Amino acid sequence: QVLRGTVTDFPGFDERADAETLRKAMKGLGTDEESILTLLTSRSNAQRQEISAAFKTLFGRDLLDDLKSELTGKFEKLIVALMKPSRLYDAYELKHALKGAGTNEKVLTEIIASRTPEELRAIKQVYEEEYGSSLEDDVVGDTSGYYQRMLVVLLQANRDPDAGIDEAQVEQDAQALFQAGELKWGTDEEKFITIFGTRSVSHLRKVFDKYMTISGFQIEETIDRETSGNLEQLLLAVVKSIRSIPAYLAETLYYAMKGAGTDDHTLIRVMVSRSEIDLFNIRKEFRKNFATSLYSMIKGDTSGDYKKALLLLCGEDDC
Ligand SMILES: [Ca+2]
Ligand SMILES: [Ca+2]
Ligand SMILES: [Ca+2]
Ligand SMILES: [Ca+2]
Ligand SMILES: [Ca+2]
Ligand SMILES: [Ca+2]
Ligand SMILES: [Ca+2]
Ligand SMILES: [Ca+2]
Repeated sequence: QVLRGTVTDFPGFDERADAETLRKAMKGLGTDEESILTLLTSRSNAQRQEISAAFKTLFGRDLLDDLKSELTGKFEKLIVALMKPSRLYDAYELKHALKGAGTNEKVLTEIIASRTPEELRAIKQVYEEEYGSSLEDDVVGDTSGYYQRMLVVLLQANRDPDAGIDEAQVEQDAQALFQAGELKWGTDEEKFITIFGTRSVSHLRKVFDKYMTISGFQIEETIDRETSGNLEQLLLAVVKSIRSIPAYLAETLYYAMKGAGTDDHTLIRVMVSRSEIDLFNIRKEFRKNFATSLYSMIKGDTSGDYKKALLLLCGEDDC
């Protein structure tokens, strides 16, 4: 009855002993990667920040700098991601994704569609503090169309609270969405954006069900997951997140590994960002929906200490 992650506070935690263990693992010409990944994946993010502070006090060195030169490749990328303070991680990923014409719309869509209003408010505040501009202004400057407008509405974090069901508004909203999809999501965009973006979660779940009976198909089937523009991808992310954030993020992990290549950036981002929120539930949806465990997919597709660390973050195999 609760959302659970795969990383919890290490019991008996001693930040000074852990700092000593990490320094021992790097001091000298060699490296003890196993010690580094076992400790860091078994301490919570808050504990990692206390280790980093004890490390600087004990040794007069910067733990993150040492990790960056001591480790390489995807393993370094994963460890560095785990060290970023949780409160800063989403804001950082958004800022990194906003790069003019090379902007990574997949990341904007993933984070903004799946974070709660409480999470989005924290993100916007943190983002201004770190980067000196508003998240909205950067998003508007680097996106276009009704995709831009939908992100802006979602960024407003003004979604109705879960309240008494109104079957009259359900039917009206479902009809409005059916008509909007019949026009390929290219007409009266402001009207369906208000529905997807500001109605309550429980309300929209009923709307989607009413859409089924009205239309004969599920609302997702109006959008081709592979051959759709940015707005359509966002609507799909919002619909899926309304149904289940763990299921949306599980599907995101699934497509990150399926096919040729591995989208390691997405693999790292989802595992780390969700490790203390809902990664256990993500695993459950992953196994239920894709007939195989997240553990087995990571194991088959990745290598070395990066794989070892990802498997420890995953926590367990599922079947
Ligand atoms: Ca090792
Ligand atoms: Ca893009
Ligand atoms: Ca894109
Ligand atoms: Ca909150
Ligand atoms: Ca149009
Ligand atoms: Ca793969
Ligand atoms: Ca290796
Ligand atoms: Ca089993």
